[PDB]
Amino acid sequence: HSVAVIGAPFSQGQKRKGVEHGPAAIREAGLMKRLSSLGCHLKDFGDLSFTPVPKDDLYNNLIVNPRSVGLANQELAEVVSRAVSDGYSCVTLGGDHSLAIGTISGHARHCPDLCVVWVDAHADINTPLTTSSGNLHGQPVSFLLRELQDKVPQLPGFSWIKPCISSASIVYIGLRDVDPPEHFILKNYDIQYFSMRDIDRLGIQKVMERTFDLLIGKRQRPIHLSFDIDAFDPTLAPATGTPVVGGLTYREGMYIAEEIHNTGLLSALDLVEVNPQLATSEEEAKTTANLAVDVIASSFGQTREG
Amino acid sequence: HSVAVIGAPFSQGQKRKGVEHGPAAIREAGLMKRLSSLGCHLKDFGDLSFTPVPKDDLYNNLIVNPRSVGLANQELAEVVSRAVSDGYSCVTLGGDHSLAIGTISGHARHCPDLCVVWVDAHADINTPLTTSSGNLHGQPVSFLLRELQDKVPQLPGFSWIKPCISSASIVYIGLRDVDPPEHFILKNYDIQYFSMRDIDRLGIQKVMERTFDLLIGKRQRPIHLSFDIDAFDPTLAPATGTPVVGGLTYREGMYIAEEIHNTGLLSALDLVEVNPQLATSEEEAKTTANLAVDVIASSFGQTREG
Amino acid sequence: HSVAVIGAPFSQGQKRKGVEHGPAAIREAGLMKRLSSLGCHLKDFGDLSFTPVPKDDLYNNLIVNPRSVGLANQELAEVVSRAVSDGYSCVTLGGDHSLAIGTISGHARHCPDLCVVWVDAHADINTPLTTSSGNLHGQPVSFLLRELQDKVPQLPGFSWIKPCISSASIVYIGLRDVDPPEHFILKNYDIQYFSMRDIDRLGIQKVMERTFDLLIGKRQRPIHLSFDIDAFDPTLAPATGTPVVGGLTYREGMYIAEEIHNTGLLSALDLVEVNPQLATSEEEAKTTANLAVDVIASSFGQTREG
Ligand SMILES: N[C@@]1(C(=O)O)CNC[C@@H]1CCC[B-](O)(O)O
Ligand SMILES: N[C@@]1(C(=O)O)CNC[C@@H]1CCC[B-](O)(O)O
Ligand SMILES: N[C@@]1(C(=O)O)CNC[C@@H]1CCC[B-](O)(O)O
Ligand SMILES: [Mn+2]
Ligand SMILES: [Mn+2]
Ligand SMILES: [Mn+2]
Ligand SMILES: [Mn+2]
Ligand SMILES: [Mn+2]
Ligand SMILES: [Mn+2]
Repeated sequence: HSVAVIGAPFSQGQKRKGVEHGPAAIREAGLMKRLSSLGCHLKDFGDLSFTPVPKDDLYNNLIVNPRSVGLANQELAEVVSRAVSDGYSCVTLGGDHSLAIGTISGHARHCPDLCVVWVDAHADINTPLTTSSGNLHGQPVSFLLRELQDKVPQLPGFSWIKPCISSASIVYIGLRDVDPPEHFILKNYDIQYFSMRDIDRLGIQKVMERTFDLLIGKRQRPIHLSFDIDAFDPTLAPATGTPVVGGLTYREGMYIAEEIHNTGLLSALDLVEVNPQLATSEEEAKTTANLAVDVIASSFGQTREG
Repeated sequence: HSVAVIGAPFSQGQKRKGVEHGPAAIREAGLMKRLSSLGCHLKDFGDLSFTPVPKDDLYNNLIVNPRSVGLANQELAEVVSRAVSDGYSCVTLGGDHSLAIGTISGHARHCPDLCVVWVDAHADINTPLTTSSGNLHGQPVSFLLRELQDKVPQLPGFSWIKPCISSASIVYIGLRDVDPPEHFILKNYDIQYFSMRDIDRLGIQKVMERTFDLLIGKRQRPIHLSFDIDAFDPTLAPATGTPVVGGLTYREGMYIAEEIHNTGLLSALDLVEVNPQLATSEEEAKTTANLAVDVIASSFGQTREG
Repeated sequence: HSVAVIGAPFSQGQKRKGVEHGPAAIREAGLMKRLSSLGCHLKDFGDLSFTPVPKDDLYNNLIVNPRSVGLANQELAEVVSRAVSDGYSCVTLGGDHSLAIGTISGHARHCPDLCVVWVDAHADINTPLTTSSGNLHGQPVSFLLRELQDKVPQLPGFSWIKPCISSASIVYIGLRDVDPPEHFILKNYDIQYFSMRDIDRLGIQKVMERTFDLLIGKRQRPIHLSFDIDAFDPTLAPATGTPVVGGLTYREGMYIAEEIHNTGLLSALDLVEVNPQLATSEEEAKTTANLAVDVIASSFGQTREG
């Protein structure tokens, strides 16, 4: 069993400095030794260096860094595609969540029937026409879903992106901070999600059961786990850019990762939005990074009963 | 779709200074804008000034400030009754919980078939003969329940009170610090409650289902939500006079408010016992006040899924 | 009902200084008054002074203080046996968990059909041949289970110990940090346990129901509750030697204890591994001690509804 680890130190999907140090923080929290201990054969691609784009002016006087986000994701997609083709499950360390454009596009290149479990406080599904921030880390899903493309204009640097995945092939877990246009999109296209309220009602066990029934109930499919650290309650993951009270507990996050592992289908994992500079203390940064490692390790078989 | 906001900066139901700054603290945490954003048409009555009573000696060498508490609640009931009479859902910001004598009396004056959801670590149902503290914020329910009245002596300043609500019309949620005579009262009058232990067993979804079955399962009734901030765990609401370990989580609190909103029957709400002076830090004070705003906003339609 | 309280200030089942002050910390947090208030008639045995053993060299160049742990547990077992013989429910305050060798042996002497509820982040079931630490507080169960005795070598100071419990007669709750050889032992001898993951799935009410079904579903048996304070999440019980993230909540711990009390069969209880010196602050030490008192008190009838 082989795992590729890719550092994607990208910050231009949003405006807060420091998320580009996420990959180093996660590495320094002991990721590689944790993965080896589970028996993973590891290939470390290091931290990628993304080609900058000169004069990357705002798109439509609103969307920030469109060409840089587009080119960095193009280059990342190529690495992910290559790594999956050589048989690695792909761990990508962010960096802001706009990198999912690249990891999912690269993943889907030769696994077009993949499915997506998006663990996040946010739906990240604004389009360039609905985003009120202009930050591409809050729009990545809009570029990936086939049903949405008549409503998604073409951004400079984005022409290489072919929407691959159907709206029936992504399930959200942990939502609690959704813009009204995103809520409209989720309803209008019948995208399935389990908000914190649904977890409050159902419990995380039934949530995972219904997630896998929706996605792999009829056939086995490679799973793409896109895990935004801010799905966890801010008391557990303070060092992140958009913290929202009322998040997953530690045990709930582990349970999600455990069930991901238990399918046997995990093919790529994003761990994004760890920003150590937003911690008010070194300890706050380290617990956030330590939590990111716990998620990744549990997703590749670390158990709580030994 | 109209909401009145009444500040009741009362502290004489108990002995700790500062709870009279609850209303200002909750307002400064952004309450009015949050209510407006939901579509509430707002009438702000400001903070009331209550008439002092000269020589308000202890009653029976035990009950403190009886006439002041009686008169303040008489005046508050007057304001609540006119606001409900003019079509407003009434939000009253405390202040100690003795002001529920006034808000429920004033509410019932216009809506006599109301029912009460009392969210609290405490039962607040001591009578003047069972209280061991003498503080009227630990007795408000005893003055309101019709079946208890033969055991409730008449206090100076209380003769205006018409206790007509039945013991079958109030349900408690969150109990975990109950005096032995309060436990006797709850059992002897078959008053229904969901303690923290019941929530542990049933889960908050079934707690709310069973609460509404008891109160509105036979007919629609206006709902009075009386919410003591100390129902929440002290880690979440530290700035309060009688914190008790092992309380509601944030998510459980939001879920209660959400189900209150979902009935469509919320007619008045109390948010009581925020005392910002008991915070050990400005952070603890603001967290408690922000939590209070979250409870109120969720009770009037704020969702976690947008 | 009569309760004996035995301080067992023992630290040589492990290497960290200060767990011998656990009994004094728990007493200072009000234990005796809490138990009296529940109506329990109290016999206080004080803190035992265990006989030292000169030249207590490592066994097999690994196992630390074997003769001291053997002899202290022999002396403790004698005291527990006498107290249980005299009709006391036995509360033993630790001290590290190697003292369960003594309390369970003494308890089993008069009550051979006793069953064991072991509440703990750890399984404590390494043998002298599987421990990687050499610390006897991580091995006590191996000396007590009949089915394991052909694989447990005899230690200096241990020859008095007769395995008294069958592997069907112990249930674990709270496991989350299990060594591979312990996991093998648990599965190979079909020892029943509820890990944190099981609690996440079932909820603590179902966990307790199944616990008692396994243990006393056929017949009434005296219950021995061996409660390692590190079963609780470290945010709640920080002053302990091997804290593990993702533990019991406060409410779950109270619920376990309440259900223990509700059987009416509690005959002895260990409250072990409070180490006040590992607190980074006086408050951290006191919160841990207060929690220990809450466990013991709820195990003997303290309720959350009064
Ligand atoms: N909907 C928002 C947006 O900007 O589109 C409005 N504010 C935050 C949220 C984006 C969160 C980005 B994520 O952290 O989840 O990668
Ligand atoms: N039962 C008590 C009483 O004084 O009657 C004994 N101690 C506090 C409790 C009252 C709590 C008042 B509430 O905060 O719930 O408004
Ligand atoms: N399995 C271990 C061992 O040393 O055997 C490895 N690390 C700690 C654990 C013992 C915990 C002892 B307890 O605290 O539960 O009394
Ligand atoms: Mn997010
Ligand atoms: Mn995201
Ligand atoms: Mn209260
Ligand atoms: Mn109250
Ligand atoms: Mn132990
Ligand atoms: Mn332990």
